[PDB]
Amino acid sequence: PEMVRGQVFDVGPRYTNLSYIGEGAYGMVCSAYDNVNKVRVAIKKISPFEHQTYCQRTLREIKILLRFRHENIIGINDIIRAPTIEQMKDVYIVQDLMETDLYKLLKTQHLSNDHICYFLYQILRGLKYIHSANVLHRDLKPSNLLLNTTCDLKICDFGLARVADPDHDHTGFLTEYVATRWYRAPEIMLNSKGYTKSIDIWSVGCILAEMLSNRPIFPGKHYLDQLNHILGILGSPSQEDLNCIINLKARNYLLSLPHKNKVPWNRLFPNADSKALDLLDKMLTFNPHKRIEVEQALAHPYLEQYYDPSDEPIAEAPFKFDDLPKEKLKELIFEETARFQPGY
Ligand SMILES: Fc1ccc(-c2n[nH]cc2-c2ccnc(NC3CCCCC3)c2)cc1
Repeated sequence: PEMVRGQVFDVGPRYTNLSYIGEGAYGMVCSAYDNVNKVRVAIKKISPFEHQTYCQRTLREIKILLRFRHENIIGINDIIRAPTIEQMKDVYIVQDLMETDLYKLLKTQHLSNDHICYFLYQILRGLKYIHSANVLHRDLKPSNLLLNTTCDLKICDFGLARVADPDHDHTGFLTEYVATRWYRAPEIMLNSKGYTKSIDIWSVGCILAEMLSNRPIFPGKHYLDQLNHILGILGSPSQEDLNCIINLKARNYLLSLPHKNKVPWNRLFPNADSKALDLLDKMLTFNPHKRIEVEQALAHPYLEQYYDPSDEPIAEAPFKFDDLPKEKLKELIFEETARFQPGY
């Protein structure tokens, strides 16, 4: 068994000549040579069986990625694990090797209007498929968008993904959230559990603003600082948008704030394409009921060069699935990864 940075990485005999890439969500990532397909691949090592929540995120992600099949969503090529549940301690996930992610790219590269337009198109095309399967990603951000050498973009990390549940979205003021703060919709800090499609559209709008200036638009440092960042640009919500917030604590918090006027998008982004700013405005709409949907965003004049609904596929059926013990979860992980074992 090959060793990498002091730890075991046994993916052989199919995968050889390992190179350390870094650390993933819950393990080590290496590039390797796939001796069957004769290409270099990405291999993530995961060890989640001692913790129930790590078991839940692993199972969730494996189930979703194995059912999804889309050019703008990372696929699983192979899964390596022991032949028995008793011998299984680690799981190796094999994926296409990508050149970079949008986070790394935005830290050192200025993006042309053509690249921003193409990247946005691919994000929304991938998001249309996810949403068609009644799934919410819930953690869209530049580090969850992978890019190959020809700028093909793939959405990754479905660890926090859920089946859409708009009837059970309501919650109290200051309800704790798990997703990355800078890309959280304003309703999450007010009265939403993030169970509706509109929360992903907000994250995509944040990503678009970031592609325009190479800086997060709302880099809140904490829960309510995040809201102050949003309202400092969008301005105070209207009476109509407040009336949609029934929870007294959330509504009265917004009422207690001094009036803030809107900062025009063309002043924040003077070099941006005017059509890109019109779409940005519609994605970064405070009211989630008025926020643009994924299919309307795809049909926006900014993406006219790419828009083709016949070439923007949807899922063949909606997706359907944590209060389950880790022993049952290890067993479910073992069963989900069975198709990749030799005798299949
Ligand atoms: F910096 C990292 C480290 C790990 C990942 C990662 N976590 N889980 C899967 C991958 C992954 C998948 C496909 N290709 C890559 N390769 C490159 C992406 C970042 C730049 C060099 C490696 C990583 C991404 C960025």
